[PDB]
Amino acid sequence: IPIPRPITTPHNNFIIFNKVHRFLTYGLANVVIPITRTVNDVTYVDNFVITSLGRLPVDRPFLYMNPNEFAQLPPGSCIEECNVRVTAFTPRIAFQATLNQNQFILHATGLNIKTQGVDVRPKEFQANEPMVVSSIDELGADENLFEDYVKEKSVPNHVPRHQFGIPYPLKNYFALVLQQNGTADNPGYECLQSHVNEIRCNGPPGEIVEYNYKPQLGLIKKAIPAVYTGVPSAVGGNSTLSCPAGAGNSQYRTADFTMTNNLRGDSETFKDTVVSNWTIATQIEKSQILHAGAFPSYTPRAQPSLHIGVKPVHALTTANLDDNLNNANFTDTQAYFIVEAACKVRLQYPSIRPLFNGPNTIPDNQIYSSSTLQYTHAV
Amino acid sequence: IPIPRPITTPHNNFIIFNKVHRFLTYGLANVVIPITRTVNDVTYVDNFVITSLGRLPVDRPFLYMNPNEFAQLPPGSCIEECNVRVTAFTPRIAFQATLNQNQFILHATGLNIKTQGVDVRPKEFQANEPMVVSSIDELGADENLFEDYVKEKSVPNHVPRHQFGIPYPLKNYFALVLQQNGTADNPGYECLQSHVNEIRCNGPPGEIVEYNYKPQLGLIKKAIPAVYTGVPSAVGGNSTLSCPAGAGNSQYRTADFTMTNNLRGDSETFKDTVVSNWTIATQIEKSQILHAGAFPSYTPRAQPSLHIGVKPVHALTTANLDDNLNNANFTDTQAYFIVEAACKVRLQYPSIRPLFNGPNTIPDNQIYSSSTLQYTHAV
Amino acid sequence: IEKSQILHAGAFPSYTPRAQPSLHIGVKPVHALTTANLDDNLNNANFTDTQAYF
Amino acid sequence: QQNGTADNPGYECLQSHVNEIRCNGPPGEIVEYNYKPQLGLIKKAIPAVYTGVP
Amino acid sequence: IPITRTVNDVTYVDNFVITSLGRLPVDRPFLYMNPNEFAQLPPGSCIEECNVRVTAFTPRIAFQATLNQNQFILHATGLNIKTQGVDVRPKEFQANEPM
Repeated sequence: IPIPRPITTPHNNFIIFNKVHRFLTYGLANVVIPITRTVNDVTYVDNFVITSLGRLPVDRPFLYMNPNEFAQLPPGSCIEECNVRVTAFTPRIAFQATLNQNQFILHATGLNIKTQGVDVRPKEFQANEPMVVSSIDELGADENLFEDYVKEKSVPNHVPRHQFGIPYPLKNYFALVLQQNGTADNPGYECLQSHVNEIRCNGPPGEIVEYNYKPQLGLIKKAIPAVYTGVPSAVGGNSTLSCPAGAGNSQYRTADFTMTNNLRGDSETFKDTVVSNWTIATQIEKSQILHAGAFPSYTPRAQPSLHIGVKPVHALTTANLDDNLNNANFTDTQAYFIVEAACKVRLQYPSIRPLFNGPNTIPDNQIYSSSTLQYTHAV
Repeated sequence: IPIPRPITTPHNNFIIFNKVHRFLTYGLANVVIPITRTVNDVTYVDNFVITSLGRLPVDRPFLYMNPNEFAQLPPGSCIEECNVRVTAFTPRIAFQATLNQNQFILHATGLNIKTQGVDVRPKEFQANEPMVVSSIDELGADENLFEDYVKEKSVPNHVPRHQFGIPYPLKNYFALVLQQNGTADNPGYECLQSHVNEIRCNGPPGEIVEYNYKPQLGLIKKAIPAVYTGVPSAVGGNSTLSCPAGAGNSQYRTADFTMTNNLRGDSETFKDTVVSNWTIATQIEKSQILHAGAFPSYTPRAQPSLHIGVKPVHALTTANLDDNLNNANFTDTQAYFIVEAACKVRLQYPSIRPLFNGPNTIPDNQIYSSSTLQYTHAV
Repeated sequence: IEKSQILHAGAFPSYTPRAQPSLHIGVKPVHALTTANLDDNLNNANFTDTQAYF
Repeated sequence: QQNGTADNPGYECLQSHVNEIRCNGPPGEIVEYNYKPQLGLIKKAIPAVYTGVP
Repeated sequence: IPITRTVNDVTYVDNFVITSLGRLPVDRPFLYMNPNEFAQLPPGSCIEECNVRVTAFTPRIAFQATLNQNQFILHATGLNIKTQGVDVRPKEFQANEPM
């Protein structure tokens, strides 16, 4: 009368990575870099306004790991959590004619979605040091953008940034922008100051904010699929009833009229397993659905800055001219994650799962950047 | 005055597998299967003596796992522990002229090293059912031997043994042997009975012995090596002093004179990283050295049997003739193990470790079987 | 002196250690962009002292 | 040693074995190194004197 | 600081990477004693123990155009065996001081 036979399905796992970089921003001139947008009839010029603000590839994996020795071997793996903490200090002024002043320091957390302006603009300079004077559209560039950074390769003459624990400057600064040229019926800028924080860091202001994110669908590899059977030709296919109710269709839209919001479309497409992602936006949720679902997605983006030391004395009316500050911000991170060996059919390799398996995708694969125009998610 | 920079080296891990097979032995005739050994002058014939005893690829991985979906992806992984438990029951006699009798059941644990005889002999039969009458040398055959078993492939007409939870017979039975022909100066057999255990299992004798083994060096994959530098040409090489003392040299020997022990050689070779192991003897310690060392190695091997129901009645003098018994033994196993992502040099892939790294091997790679002549280890 | 010495017959594999002191480095990159390293000087007064027992 | 082609990995995680400080002023004292050399010989040693078979 | 290793066919150039790191003849006796008045007279003598303690301070910057900054300080213990690179390289300079 006893029972005998025991067996089972899965086998999950975890692991993390630790990294500590040294970066630096600079009291970038808080100015207007207007760019001439031209159609059949050139007008509506976008006036970008720079901010000393920086950006941390926090949303990108390389920031957290070994290049390859690390973006290595985790088939089907996802990163559930991760976080960082800047902890910077006192600004390195220089006079290449001011002396002393109150250097304020600052940072703000992924204001990216709630600030319409974007982090594009690593620009060009002038005869007055910190001086954005050309800003290049760091946008629509999406695995090459944050791709020079990747050097932390072939050229040994870029002392591996990390490993050797070497300082660094960031090349992407934030800014806000406005399309105002046609006539004068264009409102002002957003209350930037509102989303940010000043300090009068006497010395080493020590540690700043600790960023933390639990990416919704932090996938970062192809996922294992399943194995149908029961109604055959080489590659069978069955279609069964259900109660929707509008099964998700990678649905999205919006549109505007003269800087004023008004329009919203929707576009619908179909669901099929994804077959790809070296180091790309980990916040992989707006283009992924696992198995049929209903989700509207979002994302965050830390940044650190030293404000800016203005140098106006006994000089009156339409004046801005500034001072330099090199500041040693001190980030470091933790990338937590899943791992897997969920196998299914004895003979097949190397990983499987069921029918209610890995996330489905948009047939024609769409993928979205984030260095230009967020609203509530990657444009 | 604070400290800033944190980082680290490794990342280890574990995992296991569960399997439950059904096997069966049979009250194999406890007889002498003599085989004619012939040199330039044929003599010294080896008299094998069969035993109902079975054998469980306990020392081999497939016994514990998914074929490929399992002997899959664990680069550098090792299996530290593993164990099983037979738990069999009442023998299935049949009369194809006896009726009832006292069927004794039994098993013994890897007596292999302490019993000179080997598990070879899956043989041939006769006109009297359980009847070893030909025994083939299941030995010197080493990834093909326990290779039919592997079917638990292309031929769907071998209902995957496991998965479907199907019974099975074992094809390797143990026996003892002696080389005694020239003249009559050859001693008898070993006290086999001494290493084994009888039962008068009324019914379902329930569970039997639980085998357990913590393989010394249970490696089962190529291991990651390190990366030297400092004195270059394409592939540099340095030679530094030390205090031996005779650094291990894969050293071994022995030899005999007329069934009597007397000789022992030694042979010495050099150390270099191994570059290989699908499913082979997990007990991989007699041919492996990790980093310089001094070890003499050993191994174990479970087996299960139902003894044998003799059928001699009113029949006198030189008599053996036997009865059949099919018995449902009920094994199942657990394979524990290490896993790894020990990485080293950022840019290299996919796994590394240091200079005091993975086990070194015999230059010309020697590998040893275990279905013939143990003494204290694979011949 | 242990990797080349044996006192009276033995069996030893040997090792050794080596302290070092540094002041890191003050980098001087401002408003200058792409493939840049150029540095600042620092003279630092380290203060060792020792004990040799025997 | 990396020149032939581009199949040569990167450097070792140096930072990993070292320690930074933001020594405001006189960071005072740092590490105390200590070593008990295995065979710290530093001179010729005295030998013995056999006899008995001359 | 790459150096050109050359065999019958020059290749495999070793790229050294400097570190502000120093070295203390800790493993050498003179560091501990009188030259001769000390490496003197101990026939058969051995040194069983020995140790040191650095205890340094604030860095002496100079501008021979930066002003102030966060000078970090450091040391590490005989990483020599666990770091493949070596303490060689007392080198040469440039037009930009530490170089």
